[PDB]
Amino acid sequence: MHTAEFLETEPTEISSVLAGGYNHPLLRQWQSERQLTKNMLIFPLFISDNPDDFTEIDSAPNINRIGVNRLKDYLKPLVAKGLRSVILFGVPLIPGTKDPVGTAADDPAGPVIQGIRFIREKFPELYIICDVCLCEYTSHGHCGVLYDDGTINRERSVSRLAAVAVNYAKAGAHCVAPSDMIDGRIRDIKRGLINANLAHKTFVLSYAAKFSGNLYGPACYQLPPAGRGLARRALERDMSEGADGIIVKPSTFYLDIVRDASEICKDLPICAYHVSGEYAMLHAAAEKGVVDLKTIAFESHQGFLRAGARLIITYLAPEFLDWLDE
Amino acid sequence: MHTAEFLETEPTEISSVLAGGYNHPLLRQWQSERQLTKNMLIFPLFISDNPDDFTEIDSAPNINRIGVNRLKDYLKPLVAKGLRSVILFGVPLIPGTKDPVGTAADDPAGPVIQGIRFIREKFPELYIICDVCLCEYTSHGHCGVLYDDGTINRERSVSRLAAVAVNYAKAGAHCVAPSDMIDGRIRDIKRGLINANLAHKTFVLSYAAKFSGNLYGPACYQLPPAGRGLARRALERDMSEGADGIIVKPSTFYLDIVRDASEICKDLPICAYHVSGEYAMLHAAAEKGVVDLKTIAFESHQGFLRAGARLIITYLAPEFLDWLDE
Amino acid sequence: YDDGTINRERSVSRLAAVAVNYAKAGAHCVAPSDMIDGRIRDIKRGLINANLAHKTFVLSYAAKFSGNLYGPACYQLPPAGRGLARRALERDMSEGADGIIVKPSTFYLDIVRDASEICKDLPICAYHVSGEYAMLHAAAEKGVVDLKTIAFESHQGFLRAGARLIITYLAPEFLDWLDE
Amino acid sequence: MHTAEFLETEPTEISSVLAGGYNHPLLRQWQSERQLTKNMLIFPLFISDNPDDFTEIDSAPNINRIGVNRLKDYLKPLVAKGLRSVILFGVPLIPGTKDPVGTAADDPAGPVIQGIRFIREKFPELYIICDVCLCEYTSHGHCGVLYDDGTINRERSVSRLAAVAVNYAKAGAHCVAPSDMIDGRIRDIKRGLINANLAHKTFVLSYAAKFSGNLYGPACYQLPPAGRGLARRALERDMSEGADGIIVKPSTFYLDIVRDASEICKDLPICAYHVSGEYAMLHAAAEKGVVDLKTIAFESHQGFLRAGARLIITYLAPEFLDWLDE
Ligand SMILES: [Zn+2]
Ligand SMILES: [Zn+2]
Ligand SMILES: [Zn+2]
Ligand SMILES: [Zn+2]
Ligand SMILES: [Zn+2]
Ligand SMILES: [Zn+2]
Repeated sequence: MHTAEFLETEPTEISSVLAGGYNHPLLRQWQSERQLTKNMLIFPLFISDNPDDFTEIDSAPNINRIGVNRLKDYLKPLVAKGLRSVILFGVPLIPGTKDPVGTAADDPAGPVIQGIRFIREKFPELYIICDVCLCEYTSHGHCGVLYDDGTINRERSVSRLAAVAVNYAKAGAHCVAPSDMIDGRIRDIKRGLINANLAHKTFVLSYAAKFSGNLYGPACYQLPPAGRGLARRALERDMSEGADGIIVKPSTFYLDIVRDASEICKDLPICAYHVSGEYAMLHAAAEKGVVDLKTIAFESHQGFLRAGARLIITYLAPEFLDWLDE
Repeated sequence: MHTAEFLETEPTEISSVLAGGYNHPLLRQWQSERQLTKNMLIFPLFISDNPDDFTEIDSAPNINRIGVNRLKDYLKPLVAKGLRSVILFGVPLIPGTKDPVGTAADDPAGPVIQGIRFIREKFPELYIICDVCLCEYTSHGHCGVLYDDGTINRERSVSRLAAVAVNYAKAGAHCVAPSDMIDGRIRDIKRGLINANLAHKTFVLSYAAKFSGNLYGPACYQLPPAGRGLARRALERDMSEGADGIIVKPSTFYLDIVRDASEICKDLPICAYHVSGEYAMLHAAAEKGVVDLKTIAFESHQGFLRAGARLIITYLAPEFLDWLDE
Repeated sequence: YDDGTINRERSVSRLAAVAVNYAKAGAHCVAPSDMIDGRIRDIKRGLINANLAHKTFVLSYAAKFSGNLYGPACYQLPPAGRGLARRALERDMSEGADGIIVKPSTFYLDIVRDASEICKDLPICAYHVSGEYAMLHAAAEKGVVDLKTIAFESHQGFLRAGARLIITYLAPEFLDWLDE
Repeated sequence: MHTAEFLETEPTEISSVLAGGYNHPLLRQWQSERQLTKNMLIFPLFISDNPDDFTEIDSAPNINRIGVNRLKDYLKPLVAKGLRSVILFGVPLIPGTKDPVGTAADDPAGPVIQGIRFIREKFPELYIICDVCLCEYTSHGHCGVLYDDGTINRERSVSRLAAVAVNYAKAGAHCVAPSDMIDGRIRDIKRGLINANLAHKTFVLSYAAKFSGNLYGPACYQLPPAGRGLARRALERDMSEGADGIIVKPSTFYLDIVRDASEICKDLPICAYHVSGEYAMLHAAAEKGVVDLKTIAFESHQGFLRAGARLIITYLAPEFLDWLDE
């Protein structure tokens, strides 16, 4: 009858023995290239035209569309818990603001520039980052100024984006993150900051590698998912043009790209961006009990760190600010 | 009143212009390091003790636990559609088979060895891969032979695993995939195949980098998620010990690791493993409409390819065998 | 040896035993600091034979230099010995070390940087030596510098140089300061 | 009872044997990438407005603030003992010289330019290096020309620094060492020397990596201690902009940085700068008997050499000029 067979083997080779390196819970921390701190997280903020706003957005999120009047009660618990940075997204709702040139982009009385002025007065501890694009301010909804019924007009889009970027910095934003993906915008935004004498105090956080996908919502310059060479050339371009830091978006599905950015842009801080759709997919899976949210969030976020990122833009900051306390 | 500002800029630099490289749908295929073919997919198969079985497993899957008697109706549509490989997982259910030495592992009349004998007679076109471990055959459920109430006994586990591996090859399995993660098993399995004169015809598909996570089920040698250095040393060990191919599991959350394996193990075929929990998380998200399954499956699977893999073990093969037809 | 040098064979054979005995008594990790050629291999082999290899982290003092940092005033690299330090780092990893130590640290930051590239996949550890610790304290009391200030600078230096672990006599303090 | 245990071991491997390489005192010299010569040391000199000066400064030093009238008796013993280079630091004391534009910086009758004229007449053997900055000549004490109650005005500071640098060279200084840390100063100083036809005879010794710390005194552009990527990009910038040599300051606490500069700037002479605070900390420790000064000075200074430097700016030159004799 069937009996357990045991082949004979040679003595163990030391080169085969890796196990003494990870056997204790502590050795598991010892084994990581970098550990998750609270000053690494960056919380996205969606500021509304309506100063009293605080409207729930939806997918699987727990994120809102707040207004300058509710902004102080929302950032207080966060700041006290250790939050050190936020990235600003303006959401102009008033019936007659959006246009073909994204005019409302640097509107001194828009959500963003008013979000900046409020934060720097009530939370001078917070590092202000601002997303730079025209998608949310143009009537068409594209990332830049279009040509008559066609493609994006590179020259006008960039020239426009440089202005918005310099205006946020002039209003007090410590950092501008351009997310248009339009060729050469980093150079013009950097040159514009230089001419505006704000280059030495505004960190240009480039979304160097922003891919298109089904991670933004079920269903303009944007790398195709298989585009690794373009992503690498875009990383290198953006650093040569002046970027002081780089962003990879999405992150979990593009970990190899963050690893590439970690070698191409070795001397610059890399940032991973946990996209709404990834966040909303972790939440869903969680509720369907396919996985445990806290468990899948630490795994996913340690992945950014392991892949090479030292900064993470995520909608899970509120939570993490809790969990890292533990 | 607020008017759109447009900074003045210098002429465009050619080095900033990448866009001519991705503007047409075709250029998006042109831009990929490698494209998804049907002979790249590997379908996992769970073979039951009960020869008539065909029991639905559950998370979000559409995968079953079939028996030798239903195996022909299940692989027919698949094989005709282009499926070229399968990886065998035996599931011994009979009330008195599991034990401390995983005796039933190479049981000539077990699910696996009978799954091999059936396939090689009804589908001699199919490439047979077999997972090699003792977790599913030991009373304790661990990946190897334990010590009296303690850790895993390296020597006995490996000596046991080498035997199971040589027995599957002797039964006709073209490839053995060891997934124990036990130090030096690749060497003993390779030596054992050599002594059994089966080394020149059995491809050792090593699960070189198998991390522990919440991707196997909501909630033994296994790399910790942040363990990049261990993963790299394990990749290099396994190739020096004889692996002919490598597997990274999970895949989507470990794309940077597949990218590392693509450089450490450059001359060997890399394989990504879309884990049950990732599969079950794509399905969930899909049904909650956070994303479109087909869309999120192509994105995720092209990610393996972009990250460096040329083979993919996924539960989405049935589907892909359809989609690639289109 | 009788009135002479160190007897490699007996020293190593002896050191392997001590190392396996600490592990058998419950020590999670053994750090060999003799600097004697091949001890890592025998200590690793001995742990293997004692079935304790998979649970004992061998933290090798791969690069231990001789200096005036141990006390005012046997295998030990000479301060200018960079090539030996690099070959010793590589030897110790091939022989089984799971982690590496560089001692001293502040005066050997370039060596920790070298270990960070030679031993890239292994945890590097810096060792703030008694004499460095005692020199930071002295300087402090003479007001040449501010202890907390010079301790963060020096210890961030280990981190910047490549270390992810630090053996220091300033832990009590740091356990306070990082709270802040 | 407890008896000495001796495990049995295998024969020694040759790859384990390094000891035959360092067993004799001579082999310890043989083992160094480079040895300390006297023409490697650079002695800092602090020249006072008061021509008869010779005021002891204090920390732990033995360095003074001399004046042109005492300069000949001070450099004589040094020069005869082998000193070949000095770096000039002007110290304007007269009650109404310092201002917002560092006007006195290139004052033809200031300490520096008069220190240059004196040395080139009494010691034409000496290589004259001059520190280039405005900190010691501006009323504010900052490294450059400020903006109205704010940050440093890049454009005016650099434009000013280029002039000072060209004026020292025009007065006879063989080398200018800019220590402001202001972005792009090397390029303007190099361009200015070119336009002044002095580029082919003035060595630009850039303080490429100057970090801020508690090593200058118990307690403007300056890299933060953990800033390795910035230090590396600054090293590369400065060489592309024209630096002929590089300086890393401080040195002992930044040995890894000198090692990085040794690879980034491989074809250029690297220089370590033993800072006042390090010098003053070696002296203190010495007097408290924590260590032996001569012993700790050779160790520390051989460290610069091992780390990659071929030049050392230190306050221990007088001593070394003695010790190397032995
Ligand atoms: Zn946009
Ligand atoms: Zn669009
Ligand atoms: Zn298993
Ligand atoms: Zn287990
Ligand atoms: Zn200065
Ligand atoms: Zn200052």
